[PDB]
Amino acid sequence: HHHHHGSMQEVTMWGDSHGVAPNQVRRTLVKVALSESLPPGAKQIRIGFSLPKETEEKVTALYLLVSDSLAVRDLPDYKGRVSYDSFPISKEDRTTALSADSVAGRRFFYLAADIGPVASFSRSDTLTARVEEVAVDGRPLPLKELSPASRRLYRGYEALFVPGDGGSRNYRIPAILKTANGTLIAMADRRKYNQTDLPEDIDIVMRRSTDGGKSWSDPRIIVQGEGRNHGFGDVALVQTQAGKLLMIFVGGVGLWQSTPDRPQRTYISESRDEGLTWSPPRDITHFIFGKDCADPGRSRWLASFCASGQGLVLPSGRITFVAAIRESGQEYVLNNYVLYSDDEGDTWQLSDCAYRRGDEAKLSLMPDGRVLMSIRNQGRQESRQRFFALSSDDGLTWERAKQFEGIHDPGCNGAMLQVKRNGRDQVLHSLPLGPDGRRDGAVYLFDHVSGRWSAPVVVNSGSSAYSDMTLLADGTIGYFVEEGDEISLVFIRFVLDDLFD
Repeated sequence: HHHHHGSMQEVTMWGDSHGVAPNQVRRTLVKVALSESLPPGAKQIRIGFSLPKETEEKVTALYLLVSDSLAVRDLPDYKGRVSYDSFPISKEDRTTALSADSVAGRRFFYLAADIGPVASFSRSDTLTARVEEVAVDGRPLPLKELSPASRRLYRGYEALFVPGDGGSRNYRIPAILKTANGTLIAMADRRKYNQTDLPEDIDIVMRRSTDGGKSWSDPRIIVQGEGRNHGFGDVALVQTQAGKLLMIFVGGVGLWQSTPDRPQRTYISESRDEGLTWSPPRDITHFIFGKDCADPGRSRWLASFCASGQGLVLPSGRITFVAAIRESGQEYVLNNYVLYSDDEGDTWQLSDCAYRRGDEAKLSLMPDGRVLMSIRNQGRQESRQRFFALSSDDGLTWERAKQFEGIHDPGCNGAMLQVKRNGRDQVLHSLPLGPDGRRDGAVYLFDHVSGRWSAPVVVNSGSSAYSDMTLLADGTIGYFVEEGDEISLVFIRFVLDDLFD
């Protein structure tokens, strides 16, 4: 019901549940939106709030931020693209007021905090606050609460690619690599004009860290899209046994538009200096499929792409990525084959078929030397579970491995890590929890000996999609995930006990 005796200002508020890390500045705890500007006759807005002792103990300062923009992420994540004023509050106070002139017509208010240096990082190590009152010239307004605040502390948490960064509207498709020397390489689709895939015009962008993810270089475009049907994306990364970094990606038309005579092409580029410089992209499509393929039985295949994220370099030195290949123009179906090189990338071959009606697939090395492959469930097949397969000949031949099944896949890319926990060999697997949607990015542990999956632990609640993972030299896990409906690519660091103990 809407009344007809004047204008009705409405107040909406959201508690924040993005992760945080020690020493971060101006982290949003609660956002408040007015439905309209303060009336011209207004003089002051007062905001009262609650903040428990445990959160107060973990912050060094509080602020009221005021912006003309209603932003999804912490305001410094937009690097000045969101303009805001910052009004300090003693961390002991529970109310604050601003003149209407200071507010200057703006509608969006952020209760924010500087995070202190300490944390235990346990599941219970979370920050919260609540806005309790919003009053204009002493008159309280009814508050519409849409979410509670709960920000979990992680050993590291940083949005590496945020919509607008560098002038790119959007970002998707995370890939992370740790080199033998400890360098971290983070790549992404720089989705410059919107969030859609090829044949849209897309670049590949990179950031590097030489201090374990504490700080990151300015983003660099390393492969520039040149127009619709001429973009590049879907990066996967390895480091070869010789030490060179190898990135594989696709470019051109979209997957379902690719044909044998006009393919969406697969390229590789290498770095011999920890990701500083990269070789001009080399087209390797002819090793895989299409009119230039020397295997006549693959010359009529239509499309191929390797799963974004990471490949796998075997102890022998064989370099592997799983391709998802379209063999027929009649159907929207893909089959998986391992794309591999035994000569440091000079030439490439295909395994026997690893999975029928597959999709983006990933490899990891079992403790006994076998290769485990994890296949995305496309089209809600069977019981909507993640699919698995095993190879005992270093990836040449495959058999379905139903014993690894037991986790739901809403239909999304994810990653695995082989880990040892309390003396047991286990596989960590990242996926959205769903169910049946891109929501709540989670990790699970599979115990090799019992054949049982753990309960999931949600790393990032809310909208969540592709994830990649790497082991850092000191045993911490780096988790690189698509957060939000308008995606930011976020790098989170934790140890397993932080999530499962």
